[PDB]
Amino acid sequence: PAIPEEVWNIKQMIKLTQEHIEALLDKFEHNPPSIYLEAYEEYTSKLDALQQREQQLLES
Repeated sequence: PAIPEEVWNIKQMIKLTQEHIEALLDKFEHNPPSIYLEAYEEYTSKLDALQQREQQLLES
């Protein structure tokens, strides 16, 4: 309708990504493995990707 359904779907992916990021952080503890830190960077990047796609859809 007025709001593209894709905005709502991105908002859902954003929340799943934040939850995933929180689960990642919930497994940090002294010298945490590079594989965790790299995943953290991957999902924060994915978060920035979703947010730009959303702000770009919001040219209403």
